[PDB]
Amino acid sequence: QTDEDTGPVVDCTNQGTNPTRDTDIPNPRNIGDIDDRSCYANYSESSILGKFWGIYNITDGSNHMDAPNTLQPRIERSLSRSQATGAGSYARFRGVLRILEVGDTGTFSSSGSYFMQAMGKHTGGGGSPDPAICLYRAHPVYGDDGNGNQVQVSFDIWREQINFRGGSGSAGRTEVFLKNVLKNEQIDIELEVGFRDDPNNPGQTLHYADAKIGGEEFNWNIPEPERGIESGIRYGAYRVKGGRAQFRWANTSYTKDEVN
Ligand SMILES: C[C@@H]1O[C@@H](O)[C@H](O)[C@H](OS(=O)(=O)O)[C@H]1O[C@@H]1O[C@H](C(=O)O)[C@@H](O[C@@H]2O[C@@H](C)[C@H](O[C@@H]3OC(C(=O)O)=C[C@H](O)[C@H]3O)[C@@H](OS(=O)(=O)O)[C@H]2O)[C@H](O)[C@H]1O
Ligand SMILES: [Ca+2]
Repeated sequence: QTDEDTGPVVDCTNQGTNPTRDTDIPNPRNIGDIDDRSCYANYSESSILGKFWGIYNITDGSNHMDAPNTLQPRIERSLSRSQATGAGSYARFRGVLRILEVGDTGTFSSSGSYFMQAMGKHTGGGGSPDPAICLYRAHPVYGDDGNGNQVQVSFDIWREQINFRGGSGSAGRTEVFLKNVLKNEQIDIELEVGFRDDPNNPGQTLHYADAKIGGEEFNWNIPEPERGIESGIRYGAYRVKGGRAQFRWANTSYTKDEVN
């Protein structure tokens, strides 16, 4: 059984030209509020591999909601942010991911697509008014299909992370490789963003974004814990500067705790 889009890559389709960002189906199984900024597809679900999957498909140039030539297309769900900075504060997302395709431009720095991200505002200015903290970006790995064609067969997952609050661009962010996953392989995902007691320090605090991907932990401390005011997560599909991205999410859960 299959839920993969295989037709030509186009910018918009009727079935995906939603009138508002909050266009959703009745009773979605994925948790969180829909934020649909792509006219290629809408959120929908499929029943396969013994699970119910939310379907996040976006294509290059399909953002009919943001002002043109600004932000990339996306279909995401946003989760209530943890608006506290005490140790023990966290946002915790869990789910099962399938990757079927990501964007590709032929150059690493503009290739790949995000399936989740950690974000949170900070004091003191710097960057955009709703700044990213780090995003989890999947890049294509090609191989043969069995008939002499190069196609996406696996995906290198990298973390695009801030060097400093609100950082963007070559100077503002660094890319860290995490691990490879196979096309259509079911991957357990956990992402927890939060504040904890700093051991190397007293009564100071660390702001972290710790992921578990297919059983392996990738932990990371956010720069300048003291400037951050909240922890937030979004997931789905975001960024496709060439071609198409297709993410599948099953059994999503979200918890948070706010501790001062
Ligand atoms: C800032 C956004 O943050 C998140 O939301 C998300 O990761 C997003 O990624 S995205 O979905 O792929 O878009 C981030 O968006 C990128 O933000 C960059 C930014 O800092 O605003 C954008 O880069 C800026 O603009 C670039 C054009 C510039 O790159 C130089 O400029 C030109 C050009 O005008 O011809 C081309 C080349 O990009 C490069 O020569 C960036 O400069 S830098 O060299 O990287 O430091 C930067 O000014 C980026 O386009 C957004 O996608
Ligand atoms: Ca849509």
